[PDB]
Amino acid sequence: DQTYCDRLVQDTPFLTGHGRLSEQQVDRIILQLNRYYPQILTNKEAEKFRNPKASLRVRLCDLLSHLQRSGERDCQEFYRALYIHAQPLHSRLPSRH
Repeated sequence: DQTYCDRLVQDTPFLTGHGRLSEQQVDRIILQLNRYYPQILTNKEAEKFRNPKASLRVRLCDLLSHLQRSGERDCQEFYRALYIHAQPLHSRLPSRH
């Protein structure tokens, strides 16, 4: 009976571990969430989460917190984007097993 946002809360510590996602993967995930329908992130949000000056882990933490707070649609789309751009990691998520 887990919702997509339940899954995301469950998966967040795993997803944010160093090495798990690369900058290229996180950047493409952000683009995926901004460039299509539904538009999960605004352009300004997308720029903030891609900002090369902040550590990837901090940006990723902040993105996942943002999606958790934004509801089921946003959490679901994150999982679709993760499948597209980081499939091996997507297959290993705690919430799958």
